[PDB]
Amino acid sequence: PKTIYIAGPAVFHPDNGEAYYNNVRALMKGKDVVPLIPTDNIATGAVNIRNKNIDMIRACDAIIADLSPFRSKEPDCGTAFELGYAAALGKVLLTFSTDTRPMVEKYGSEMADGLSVENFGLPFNLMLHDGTDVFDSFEAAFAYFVEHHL
Amino acid sequence: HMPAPKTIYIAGPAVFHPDNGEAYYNNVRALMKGKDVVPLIPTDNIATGAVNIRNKNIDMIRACDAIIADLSPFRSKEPDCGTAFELGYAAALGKVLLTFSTDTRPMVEKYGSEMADGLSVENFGLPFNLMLHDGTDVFDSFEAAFAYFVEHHLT
Repeated sequence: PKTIYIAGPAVFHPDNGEAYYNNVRALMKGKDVVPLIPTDNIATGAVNIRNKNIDMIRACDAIIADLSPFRSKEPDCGTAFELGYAAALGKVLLTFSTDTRPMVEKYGSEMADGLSVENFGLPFNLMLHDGTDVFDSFEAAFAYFVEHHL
Repeated sequence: HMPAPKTIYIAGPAVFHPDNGEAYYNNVRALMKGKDVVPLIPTDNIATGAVNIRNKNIDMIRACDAIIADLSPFRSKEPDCGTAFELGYAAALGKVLLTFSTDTRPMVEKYGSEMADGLSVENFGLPFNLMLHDGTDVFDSFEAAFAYFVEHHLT
C-alpha cells in the first residue's frame, strides 16, 4: 500500500484544508494508496510539526505538491521546502498549479519590483520543476500517479 | 595551501538582482577571504536552460558543508520559494542549515493578524514558514550568518 505526502497551502484556508483533504481522501479510497496529511493540526508546536512532516516525507513513495499562487504570484515556501526534501531523497515528484501561465505572463514583464522574472516558459521558480509536466489539479496529478506508479 | 576547506552554498534571491547578484556575491567572497572556507555560488547565470541550472545548483548543494539561505521577504512578506526548496534539499542531506532575513519579526506581526486575506498566519514566534526553521537562530544578514559559521563550524 503506497503512501503520498499531500503538500500544499490548503492548511491555511479557513477550514484548515478540510475540504481539500476530504477530496483527496475520497479520490484515493479503494486504490491501494493512502494519503499522508501534514501534521499542522495534529502535532503541537513548530518543532514537532516540522519533524512529523519530515517523517512523512521520508516515509512516502511520492509527493503531490500544490504549487498554486500563495499570497502572491509565487507558490508557498513551506511546500517548496517539502518538495526539495523529497527531491533529495529521490521520491516521485508531482506538482500542480491552478495557474500554469509562464512567470513572465503572470508578472507582465521580465522585471517586477526591481527583481528579474525567470523566463523559461515555466509557471514558477525553476528549482520546483524536474522535467515532468505541471498538472492542473490534484486530480490530474493523482491520475498521473496511478497510471505510472502502481 | 588549502586541501580541504569547508564549503558553503550561497542560497537566495540575489540572482534576481539587476546585476545578477554580483555586488552581493563579491561581498560574500570578500568576507571569506583568508579563511578555510569557500563559497558555492548559484549557477543561475552560469548555465543556460532551466534543466541545467537546477542540476548545477543541486550539484553544489550536494557538495556543500553548509547552506546560508537568504529568507528575506521576496515579492511579498514570504521568502523566495527557490531558496526554500534548496533549504529542504540541504536539510534532507543533513547539511548545516543557516538562515537570515532582513525582517525577523514574527509572521503575525508582519501580517498584523493571525489571518490575512482569508489565509491564516502561523503563530509560533517565527519570521516565516515553520518548515524553514530547524531550531537555529535566524540571523539578520549574510554577515551575521557567516560569522556564526566561523565561530562554530570553521575550525
